[PDB]
Amino acid sequence: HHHHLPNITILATGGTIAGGVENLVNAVPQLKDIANVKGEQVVNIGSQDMNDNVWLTLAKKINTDCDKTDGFVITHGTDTMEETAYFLDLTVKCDKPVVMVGAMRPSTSMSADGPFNLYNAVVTAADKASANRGVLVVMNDTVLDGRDVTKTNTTDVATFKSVNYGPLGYIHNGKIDYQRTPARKHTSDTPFDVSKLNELPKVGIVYNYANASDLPAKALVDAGYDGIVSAGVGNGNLYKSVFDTLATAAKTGTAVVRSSRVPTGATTQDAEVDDAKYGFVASGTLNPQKARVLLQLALTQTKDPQQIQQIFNQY
Amino acid sequence: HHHHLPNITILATGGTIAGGVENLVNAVPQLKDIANVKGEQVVNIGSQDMNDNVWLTLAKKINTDCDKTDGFVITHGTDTMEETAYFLDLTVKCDKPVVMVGAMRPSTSMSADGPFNLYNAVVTAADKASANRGVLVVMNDTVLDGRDVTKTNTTDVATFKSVNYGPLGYIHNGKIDYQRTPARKHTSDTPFDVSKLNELPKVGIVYNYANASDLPAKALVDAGYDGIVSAGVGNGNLYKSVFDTLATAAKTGTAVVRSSRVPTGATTQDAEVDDAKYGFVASGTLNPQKARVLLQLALTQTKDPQQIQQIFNQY
Amino acid sequence: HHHHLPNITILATGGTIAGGVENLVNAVPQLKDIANVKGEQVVNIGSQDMNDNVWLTLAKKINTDCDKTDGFVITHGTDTMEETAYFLDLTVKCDKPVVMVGAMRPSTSMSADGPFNLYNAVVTAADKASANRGVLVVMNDTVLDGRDVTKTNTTDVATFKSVNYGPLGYIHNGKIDYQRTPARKHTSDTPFDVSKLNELPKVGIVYNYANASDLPAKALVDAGYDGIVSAGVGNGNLYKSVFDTLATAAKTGTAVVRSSRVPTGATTQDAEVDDAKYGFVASGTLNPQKARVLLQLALTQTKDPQQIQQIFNQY
Amino acid sequence: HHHHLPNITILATGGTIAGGVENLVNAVPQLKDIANVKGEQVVNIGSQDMNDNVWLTLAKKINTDCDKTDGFVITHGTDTMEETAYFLDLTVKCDKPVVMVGAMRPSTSMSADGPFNLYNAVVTAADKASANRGVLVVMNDTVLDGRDVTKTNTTDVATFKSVNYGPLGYIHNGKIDYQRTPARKHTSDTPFDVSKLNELPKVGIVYNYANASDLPAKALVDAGYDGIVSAGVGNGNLYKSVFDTLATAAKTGTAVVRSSRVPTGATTQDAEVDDAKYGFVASGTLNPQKARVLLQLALTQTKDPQQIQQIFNQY
Repeated sequence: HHHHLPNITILATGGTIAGGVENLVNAVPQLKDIANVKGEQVVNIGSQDMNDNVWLTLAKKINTDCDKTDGFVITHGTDTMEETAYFLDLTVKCDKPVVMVGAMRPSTSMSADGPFNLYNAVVTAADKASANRGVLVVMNDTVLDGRDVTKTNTTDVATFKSVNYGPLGYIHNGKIDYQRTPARKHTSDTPFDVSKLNELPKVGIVYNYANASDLPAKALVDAGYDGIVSAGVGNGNLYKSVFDTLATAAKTGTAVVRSSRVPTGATTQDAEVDDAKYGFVASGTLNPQKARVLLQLALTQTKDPQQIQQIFNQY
Repeated sequence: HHHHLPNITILATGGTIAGGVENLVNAVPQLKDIANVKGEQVVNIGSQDMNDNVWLTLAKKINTDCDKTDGFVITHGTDTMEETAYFLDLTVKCDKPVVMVGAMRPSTSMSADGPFNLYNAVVTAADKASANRGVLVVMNDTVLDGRDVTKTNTTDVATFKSVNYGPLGYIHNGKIDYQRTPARKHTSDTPFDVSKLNELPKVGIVYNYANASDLPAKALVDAGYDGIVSAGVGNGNLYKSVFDTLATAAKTGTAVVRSSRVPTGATTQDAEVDDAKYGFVASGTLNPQKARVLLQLALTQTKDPQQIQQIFNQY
Repeated sequence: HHHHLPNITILATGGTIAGGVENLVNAVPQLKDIANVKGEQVVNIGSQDMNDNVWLTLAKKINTDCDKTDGFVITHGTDTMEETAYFLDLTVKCDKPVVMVGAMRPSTSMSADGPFNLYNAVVTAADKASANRGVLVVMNDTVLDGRDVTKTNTTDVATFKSVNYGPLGYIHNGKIDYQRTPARKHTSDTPFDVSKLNELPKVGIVYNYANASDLPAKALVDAGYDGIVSAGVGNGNLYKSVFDTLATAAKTGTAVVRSSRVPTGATTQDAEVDDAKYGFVASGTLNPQKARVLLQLALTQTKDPQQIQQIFNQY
Repeated sequence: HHHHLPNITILATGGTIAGGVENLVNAVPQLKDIANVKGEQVVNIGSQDMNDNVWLTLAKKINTDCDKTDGFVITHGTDTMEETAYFLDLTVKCDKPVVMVGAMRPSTSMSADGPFNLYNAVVTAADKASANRGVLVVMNDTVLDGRDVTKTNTTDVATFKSVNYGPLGYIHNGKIDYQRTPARKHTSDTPFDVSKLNELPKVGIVYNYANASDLPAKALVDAGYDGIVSAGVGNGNLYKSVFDTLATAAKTGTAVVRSSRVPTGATTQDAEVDDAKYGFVASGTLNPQKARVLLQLALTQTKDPQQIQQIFNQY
């Protein structure tokens, strides 16, 4: 028995997080002890410039290249890693671990976090126990589900947290103790199939706050947007002028999801917004940016609010 | 020596939080043991409909009626209580405690939180030790500064937290142990004087996220808005199309503040956005809705970015 | 079809949490809308006086009375609710929901939390979706697993949190959205059978801190204790004098578990304590009081350290 | 004007946190850009072996060497850094910044945190704005007061948090934005003078939990201990057998402080323990290990419970 190591594929979307993509193994020599790593640059953007085209590219590349590898690590900027992770959570049909990883400090800074995050992302992708848990994010010693994971602090290396349901597992000395898995349907259990798409439905986000102008919302309407996500106040409430515009849009063919600017907690049914009455959809624990991801994919399949709510209740 | 009680004024902005405003003392009989309470309905709105006119009304009423009372408790909806609290923090010149209070459960529900929150808000307003600390929010046994306080959860009675610098004090058996006070200048130490205003500068908020449309921003520009606040990704980064529109607006007379959709942590100077170069202002720990409050008031005094940054560094 | 309600049994261990046990339904009339409630006083203690005899009594009563009811709610003091919940998690063989509930404010105080907590505990016990999740604690709108749940604050109504892995579900308008379940084996999947015991193995807890005396530990040894749990510093380290006494006890027939005074995070293997070498057991995420529960039950089955570690790796 | 740098003194208590003490400047070359660093090894222990003698040594060395330097950084193990920081907070009379720093990962590990923590500790010690704030801990980009700071997680680099009152400031690009300072009296404003002591009063900690044995407590009594700190359940309650022993000890010349095993929140007066009646002292937000520090120093000045409570109300 040759003691052989998993084949792990690193897909890079941006700059390096340790220190080019072919060189990652010399940046972090301990990688060669836990996997056989192949690197490919897919794109080279800053994740604040993340977009629908890169999401389609990643989902098709992983889906196409699933047989060629034992698992995937995606290097991504931290700003939108929580959006890409959820998109891939819903669209990846490969049944091998996909793990996203980033760094909150530059690779050339004192105590750069990139290198060890990358080690732990590879450990996670290599661990047969990581399978069947959806698309993961690995940051600061912790394995996080792609649905709940979010950036909680602007600068902290410990910023990534599953703020509503907690992490799946912690990583110590290259081993994971998993104690949870996401109940919401992901990966091969969703009907979201993007293999044949080169665009996604147009979904935009508007913010609520005292004195909020109806103009951003009206611009998305006037633009024909397929859906709008409201970053509501409190339990997904809307400023009277925004509510008026969205209530009109919902009765004239625009899908409307009520989310919350509030960083934890569900936008529920049965609070101060009669959703049945307005044709609205409640986002549950999906924050605006995540709610947008699911609304875009819900729109690839249905324009019916009652069917979108069911999708927001299951994924 | 007649053992006399402080005179406390309750200003109501909405529905009751215990159970009309004249009746609050029968809703919470223990009030009569700690103060002499007078109630006045100032407005009756849901706080998701909160606006510039109500803020002007409250600041002038407190400023005008300062001599008539020992302190103020304002009953307010939870959705925008963190915006009103910061506006009053910057605009109140009365040197007597102003405390804001709300309820996360209806007054008629099981275990309604309104009644005890109201008791604790009155205790806080009555406590000579509460003076000189700015405008406060009292929720869930805790005294919170108006600057840092925010709603962290959609439904939890413990939702209000000073997420960056912590609470000022905790409330047990009608006494407060204060261990902190806000360092940022407030109340009588700000130059913000609204006594003679009946409108505020037009300031709107745009959200960043993958594939973000430039259309909301362009609508605020086309509308002549005095300022725009960016709910950035990560450390106040902007999606390339939003950045393009805001960079143009900043060089053509629109004040632009970079904040973060990220619920804790500063939007700093000296990260990936050269603010000097674009004429932008970094919001620091001010979240978008709070950053809007300070930008509106900064605009009552100056249109100069470098002077707005100094204001964002001091208040 | 008569629309019939579940039969729910309330077992009381102490004073009332709403407002005697037969009267709970008049204290909270909305109960009659979701269940048929029967009350029994099992004991009447304050939970700071909680002990092995009450744990045996509850596990046998639930195990014996499983067929007679659709589920159980146990009213318990908050101080040790996290210990009883874990003991019942490991020892209950009934496959019907057992939910523990308490109150952080007296039933006669303003905004008493007891009543709604009790409503939500009954909702949880009634919900067929609550089955197969182990023994639960329901506090502040949240369903918590008995293993991870702990009291994080001395006075806050939101004190109960699953600080390492998060809650199982949130409770809104009498419905639960479950998104997690505990992976560690519980209830019918443990070998812990207490049906025929009237005592438990003697297990005590010692605290680490600078200058810590070896005398508490030596008193537990001199007393013949079957095991000792160390409330370690950091990653389950011990003060040199405590370590000396425990290292001696471990080689002379005393089971020794290293836990942490640190309120989150695992006491891991492979840090600064060679456990193999000392015959010690690492507690993982079990805090001292929880680690004691599992060590006591591990000792009903085995005295072998290597077998106790396996038990601490599986339950 | 030669642009000169502050003189900063590093006092080491253990192994290196970057990579001997004279070599720290080559381990972290950016130090030479912000200070003139001198290193001295005072002791070389692991902080789980921290003790009264090292505390006396550090307080006298800083007090004696105050004139010789612009500020101090102390390298310390993380396990007991929160105890030493509070002892120095109460005993240091130097009016120059003393900052404590540690590392949660070994200096030779991937992404070792030591180096940047050390940079930030020096920045903090160098910053004239750091003066008059007490003894500080600097970890993970954050400036923390010595009183409230505690280790919240066993392994996380972000473990150090001021869990009750928040941090004093955050550190970005070598600058601090301070927004708070501790209200409790520290450093030169305490009467604790240890200049002439070579021992401290004997103070031990006992843990509460279901079925807790009275034997640890009895061993501390039988040993003549000057005080005992109770790691209570909930709001500093005690298991009936522990309470009996402590109630006896308090009436026979042993100082007894009720703290809480609960990791946040005050052990209050006026809950379920009549402190006046038992001659007990409530620890407030002081956790057991911190409460021990203040009780030991309170005992250098007074044996009177009512005077110890006043000390626990002011420091």
